[PDB]
Amino acid sequence: NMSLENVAFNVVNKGHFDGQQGEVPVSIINNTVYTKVDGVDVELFENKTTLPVNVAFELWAKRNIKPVPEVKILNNLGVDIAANTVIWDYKRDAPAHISTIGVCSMTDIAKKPTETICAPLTVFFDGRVDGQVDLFRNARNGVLITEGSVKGLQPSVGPKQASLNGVTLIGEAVKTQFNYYKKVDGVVQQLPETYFTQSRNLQEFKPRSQMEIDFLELAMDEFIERYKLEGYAFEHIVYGDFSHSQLGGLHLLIGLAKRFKESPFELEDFIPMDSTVKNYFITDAQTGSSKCVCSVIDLLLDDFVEIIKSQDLSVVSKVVKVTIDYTEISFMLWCKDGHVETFYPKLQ
Amino acid sequence: NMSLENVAFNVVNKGHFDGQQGEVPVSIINNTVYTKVDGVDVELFENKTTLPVNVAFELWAKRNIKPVPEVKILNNLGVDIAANTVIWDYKRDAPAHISTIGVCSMTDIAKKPTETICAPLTVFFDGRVDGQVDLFRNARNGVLITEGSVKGLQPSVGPKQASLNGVTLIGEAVKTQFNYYKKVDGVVQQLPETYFTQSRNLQEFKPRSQMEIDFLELAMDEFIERYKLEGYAFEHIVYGDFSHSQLGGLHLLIGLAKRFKESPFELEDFIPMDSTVKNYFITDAQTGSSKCVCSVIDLLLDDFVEIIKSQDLSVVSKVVKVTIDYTEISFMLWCKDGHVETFYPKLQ
Amino acid sequence: NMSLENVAFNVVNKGHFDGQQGEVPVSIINNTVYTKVDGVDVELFENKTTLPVNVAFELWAKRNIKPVPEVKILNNLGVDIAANTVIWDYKRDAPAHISTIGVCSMTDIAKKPTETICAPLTVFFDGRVDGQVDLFRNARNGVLITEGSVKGLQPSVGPKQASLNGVTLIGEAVKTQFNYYKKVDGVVQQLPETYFTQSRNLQEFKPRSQMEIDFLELAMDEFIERYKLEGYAFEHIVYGDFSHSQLGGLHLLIGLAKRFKESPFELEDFIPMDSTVKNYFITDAQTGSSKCVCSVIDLLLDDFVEIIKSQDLSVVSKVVKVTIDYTEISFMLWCKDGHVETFYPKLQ
Amino acid sequence: SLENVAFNVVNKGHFDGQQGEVPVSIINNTVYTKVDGVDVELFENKTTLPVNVAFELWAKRNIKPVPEVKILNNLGVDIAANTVIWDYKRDAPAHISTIGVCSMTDIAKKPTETICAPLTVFFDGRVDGQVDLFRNARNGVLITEGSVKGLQPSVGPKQASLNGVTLIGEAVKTQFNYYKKVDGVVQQLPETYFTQSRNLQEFKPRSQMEIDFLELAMDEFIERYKLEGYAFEHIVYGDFSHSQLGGLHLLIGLAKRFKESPFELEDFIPMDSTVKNYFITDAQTGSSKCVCSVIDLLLDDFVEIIKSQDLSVVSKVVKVTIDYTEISFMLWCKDGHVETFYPKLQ
Amino acid sequence: SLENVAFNVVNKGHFDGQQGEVPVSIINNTVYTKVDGVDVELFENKTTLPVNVAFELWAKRNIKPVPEVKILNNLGVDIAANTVIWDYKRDAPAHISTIGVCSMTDIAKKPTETICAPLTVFFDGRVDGQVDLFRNARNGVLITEGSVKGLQPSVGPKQASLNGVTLIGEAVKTQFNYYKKVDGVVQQLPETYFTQSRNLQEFKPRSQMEIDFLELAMDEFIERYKLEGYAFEHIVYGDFSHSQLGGLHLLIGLAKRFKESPFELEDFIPMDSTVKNYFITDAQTGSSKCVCSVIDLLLDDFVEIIKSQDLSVVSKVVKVTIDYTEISFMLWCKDGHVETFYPKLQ
Repeated sequence: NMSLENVAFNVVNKGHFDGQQGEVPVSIINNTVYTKVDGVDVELFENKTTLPVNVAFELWAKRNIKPVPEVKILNNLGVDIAANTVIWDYKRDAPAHISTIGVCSMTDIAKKPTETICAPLTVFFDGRVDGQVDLFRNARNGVLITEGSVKGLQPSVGPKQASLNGVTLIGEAVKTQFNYYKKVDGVVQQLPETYFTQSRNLQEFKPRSQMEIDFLELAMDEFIERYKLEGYAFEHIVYGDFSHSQLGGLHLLIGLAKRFKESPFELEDFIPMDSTVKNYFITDAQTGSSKCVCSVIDLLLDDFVEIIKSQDLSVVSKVVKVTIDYTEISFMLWCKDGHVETFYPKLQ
Repeated sequence: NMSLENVAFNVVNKGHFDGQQGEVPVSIINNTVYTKVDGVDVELFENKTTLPVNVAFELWAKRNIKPVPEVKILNNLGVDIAANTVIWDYKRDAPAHISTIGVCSMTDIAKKPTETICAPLTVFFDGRVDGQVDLFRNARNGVLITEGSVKGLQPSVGPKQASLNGVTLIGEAVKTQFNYYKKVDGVVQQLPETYFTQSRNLQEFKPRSQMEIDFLELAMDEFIERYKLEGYAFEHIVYGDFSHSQLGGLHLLIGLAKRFKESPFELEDFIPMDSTVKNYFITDAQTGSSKCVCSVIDLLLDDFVEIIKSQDLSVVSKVVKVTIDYTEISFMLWCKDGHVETFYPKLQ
Repeated sequence: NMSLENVAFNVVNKGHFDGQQGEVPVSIINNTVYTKVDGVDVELFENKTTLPVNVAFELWAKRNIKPVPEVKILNNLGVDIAANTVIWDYKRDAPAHISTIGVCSMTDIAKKPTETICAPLTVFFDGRVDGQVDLFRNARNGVLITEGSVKGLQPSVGPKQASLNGVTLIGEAVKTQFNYYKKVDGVVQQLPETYFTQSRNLQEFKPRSQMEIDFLELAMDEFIERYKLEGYAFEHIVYGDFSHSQLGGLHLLIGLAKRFKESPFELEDFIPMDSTVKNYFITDAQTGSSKCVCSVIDLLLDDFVEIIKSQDLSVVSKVVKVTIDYTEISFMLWCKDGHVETFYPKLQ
Repeated sequence: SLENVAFNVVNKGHFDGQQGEVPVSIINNTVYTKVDGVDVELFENKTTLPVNVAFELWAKRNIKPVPEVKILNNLGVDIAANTVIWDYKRDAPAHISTIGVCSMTDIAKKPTETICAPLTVFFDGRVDGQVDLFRNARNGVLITEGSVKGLQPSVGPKQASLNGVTLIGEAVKTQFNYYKKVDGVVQQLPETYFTQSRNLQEFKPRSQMEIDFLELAMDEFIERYKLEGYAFEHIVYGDFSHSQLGGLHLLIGLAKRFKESPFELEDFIPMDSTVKNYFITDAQTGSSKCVCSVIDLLLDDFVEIIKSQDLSVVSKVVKVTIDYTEISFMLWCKDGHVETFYPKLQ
Repeated sequence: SLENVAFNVVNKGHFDGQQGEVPVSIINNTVYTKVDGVDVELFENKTTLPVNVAFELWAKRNIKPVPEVKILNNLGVDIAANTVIWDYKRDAPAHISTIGVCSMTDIAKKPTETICAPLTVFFDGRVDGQVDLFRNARNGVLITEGSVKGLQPSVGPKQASLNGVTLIGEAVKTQFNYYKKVDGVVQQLPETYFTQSRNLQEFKPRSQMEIDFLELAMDEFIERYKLEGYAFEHIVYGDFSHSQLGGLHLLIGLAKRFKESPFELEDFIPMDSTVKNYFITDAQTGSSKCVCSVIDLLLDDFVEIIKSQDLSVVSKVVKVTIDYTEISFMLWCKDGHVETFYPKLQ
């Protein structure tokens, strides 16, 4: 249904689909959509997805252009589909969900989230859309986000940052912190206490606490002495060991950011997707130290200190469970003689 | 005609087509041209155009490697085809024109611009090529560029910058400023007074006037006080307003360049092509302010001041026509109580 | 043989092929390999080679993840194939060799380098692999690298740098300097005296000698006066001449690096491959000077001075042979009145 | 694995669960394998699925007599239980998802999982345990060779599809009993006709009436079977005298014309359906028609259908249950005689 | 050049060494050229090679009667000397590399180069100088129309492939002498049978026995040629009475059944080979079989083969030299009579 030429018209004139009338000439060659501008063809969209080119073009045009939760948050909450919108996964350059509800005729399994097939699925609801809060109250399974209080529902304060057109940010002119609600089989769930990843990047890293400021500005020996971190293997775990062929430690993003400022290195994101834990194939250019799988997580340094200082160090090795981004993340804790040897996360 | 293997030989040995004899083995897989170098295949060209891979490879090899006018200039003058050359559009990674004249057997509609089919078309002529000035005198419709005076023809001084192998620059070892001539139906046209875009880029921005130097170095309140810009909404139009979810103003490239130095942001070039006005989907990373369609133009700040100060501000809204790059650009001027509210261009 | 799904399992869980048991769902669309992660497909590998997508995916997964000689070194030594490993050419994003030995059922011409078909081929042997040194002693034609002495074989000290996962580096936590051995028709060859290219890059250039430090920090006139280089055309050859439309000289990478720090320019690598000499289509953005084929080599400045000062300057033009990276590189030497006019390499 | 699937295809003609591996190359939408140094094509992907996925599904297709896709479609079948029904009309799987067949297309390992409740799962009573799975399924369709205790059966058509070959089994059984459940409730399947599923070239009659139609002429056939006033020639034999081709809606009529004068049929919707639409062009006269609905009913059944109609109305929609689905016919009458009577596109 | 190759195809039907150029467009895996402003398809790449490469090889294919690919395969031929043998069964070159043919696929310009020593190069004695190149080759295969001085010949089959057409030449010579060298030593080619290379539809008998098989009935044919106890009907004619199709392993038997009742054959390994395997489904009865090995031997030769067997063993593997390769047959016997006797997949 709808129109391919009408979708391209909206993209050309409005930057995205805005429900406007009009058509433009369109050519589809390989996995690329073109339109003719004064006799010559101009590329509008390159299909990087597993869907037909014309279908993925329509879903990307109809993506949500407002601050939406990051895909890793939606995945950890078990979101299967969105209600009358499309969450675009910029990490994968693809839709975050397979099917849609009242968006595209090819991908629509339904037009309204109240249809029968939507009941077993966990539908994502947006409180900023009028009526979707009540649609969440009638839905069997679903997740809801709001900017304020919901009557008769205890909220869960989500992370400070959100994704706007692929840009993860803490909004100042727009609000990016949401209240989270979840229902399973009609039962409003009580979401657990959780840490949140900071979703920062290695090059444009910015500290968000005084402890992180001291980590980047001060030397390691004096930073450990100031915050009293003797015996926790912070040198190994955070800053990493580059003295051997096998790179030791380096599992906190703030550690990678500090090293990258001083010495560049290569990171192969062999599982390119949005996930709470990221695995990388790292190769240090200065020393040559490397490691095939290096689990990295972007926790606030103050939060990581709280986690490492709240563990029992009497066992040589065990699995530690930490609730991060509403999901249970497994950490491997290695100790000897009462002090920490290493402490790294694992990917699912 | 000609030879695919001979074209690849010239590219390998001369960096482009130089009319040399010789052949090399060639493989064509998908939209990519390969050649064998000591037993293994090396990629020579990736077809990003709407033409067959072997044809686009030949046209790119036969591109003009001398300073040529930017495609937006040729488009605004209504150029349909070039005479015995290929203008490569690096913005689109494709030929600037559909057909050719005496270049490629597949794309040739003629071998000489004096053929019958060339008369209704606007053929681009290069005065630096011997004989093409006189070919322009006999052509019905055409555009001519020269480095010096043409006998019996009043010239139009074009922009200072030109495109050399995709690099827009003001030449110092080579000349990039041309004289422009246009004929329509055998009648030598008189080209109008026009401003010229500066064709600069956001990251490598360089000021070309003392006013632009003061804009980047001084604060906004003192820059407006120095050049006496009270009531023209220069804060809104040039520097932009990031206090709300909808990004306000920011339509001059020099404004984007100043902000990018201080705070990064995202620009989605959803119509990737060379045009006098560029539309972008912008998202500010620091504040979260955004706008789907933000028309941006790269005018010299002194020229923009002359335009904004030469308008009647008695009407709340009207369309203002400004001749830029030999084309009529429509601006929307918003005023209230005798002062400027906003003033932004529109794209065609 | 083996399993596509098992190869993808190793990549997901181990970052590369590690010989582990397990399978994951795999989709192959166009030239791209995908796997399903919680209902959605994630791209694992984009085939940029001339081989079938599933085959190239297996070879890239089974690439050698240890410091290996650069492909240009292996090519100059005439290496045709590797013994029970895959050397990945990151310059071409493709295998360095067409066939394999005991790696992939589709590309295997043999399982052991002692098979009959391996005798005429020059097989690369790794002394760090147990038993491959003796396999080199029994092989007819082959090349061997070791970290230490080989009994009854005089070694050739190779370059200081090696390629680790595509990163060329001088290892500090790992050893990157090897001893080289070559046999032709069962006869252990005596490798000649050779210079070695530094394999540095233009942006992250780092000086490796006091002379190179003085070149970057001091002005040209005083650098030539300090090291007494009058009459060798070092200004032309190294720093380049940008005063004319044809760019003069600039054939040493250290010269390009110094200019790029001060003024950016464009380099078109029209033969993207690993070779001792690299040809580029250069365009200077500041001046507009350009050249279609500009041979560039990355020699230590001290070594280049030794070469230019060890030539006879009585002839206007001649071909000079220099042994670099174990291969004979042809240089063109131009002189007049006893002084050097220019001196540039040529590509094969 | 991909190499194991290709092994079974080479050695067993299909996936047979045997262990083994062969080298595989995937280029374009085609699967190749090396036989003495050269590549041999094993499968050309004509589906909308990835090449390796569709290859695995085609290898795991059901090689036993299965109901024709038009039957499963008319019954609302959405998925199959631990098997793949291959749509040879489309060179593609008859269903999007699978149950315990392929890791890429599986929505579940077993049909009793909660994700399979709102879907109408197809069950094969010839496989052990599938009858009981049909009893525990919320929505489903079941075929059996014999009776199921307590269930009121519905006798299916005589023919079935075997490796894309529609046939009435003689060394095998092709007629099944049909059962359907909706929202956990067994539904009474309606009394229906069945299409004969014959083809143009190899058309063969299946009744003395169909033998008389082919051997005799219309004027004698209309008199012997008393078909005056029903426009049987226009509807079945067709009219080629004008620019627009008139009538011709029974496949037996197309077969009679084809042996005499050839014509072209463009199956512009290439799929298995009870009513097929074609763009027909007669090579001898030039008469044509863009949309010509054709159905392969036994001529005796069509005679029974047309004669039970009320010929006192100029036009009315006649709903006939064929292949378990309601087929709408357009009936035009005038002065007590039939003008035309044709089916409509489903 | 690419444009020169396309010139020869248009003007000469193949590459003929003529000079000239025509404009060429390469899209998908297809080669096009402009004829009066519009593109005409010249070649659709069905191979695993790049489109421009496979096009050049197909244009330079050998247009003379050449041995069938199954013959060259059974002799271990790896490459051809200054020619291209086109495998029409696969729509692809019969060999991966070339010698002095195409710059992209050439491993050498001349077969006497050192890289060609371990490979079995195919030599054509009809080309000047190739016989002497065979003498100097370490591994090779040679065909000639006459005798070569000093070499013990091996008479090849009567038929050959001409532009993909297998025929017994009448205006041309299709029977050659064969020679083989291994490690520089001439090898004695074994005494062998030859397949007839006939097809299903255009099947024609080549002996009075094959004429009697088609005209007469089995009971009379078995008596006239004294084939009692050899299960000749089960093996040749086949059994359609059960779910699994029984026997049917001689192509002449398939031809007899096909003219009576049609059946479907899925060539799931589409290549030229002495023994072909098919997934067969009979349209009338429904009897089928996933892997049915078929071979096109002269019926007189098969009678000679089956009668020389020892019928006192329940099961044993019988190796028969056919098309210069050892074909393994499965022989099942009981109580002195043959149960079945079928070839196996190569």
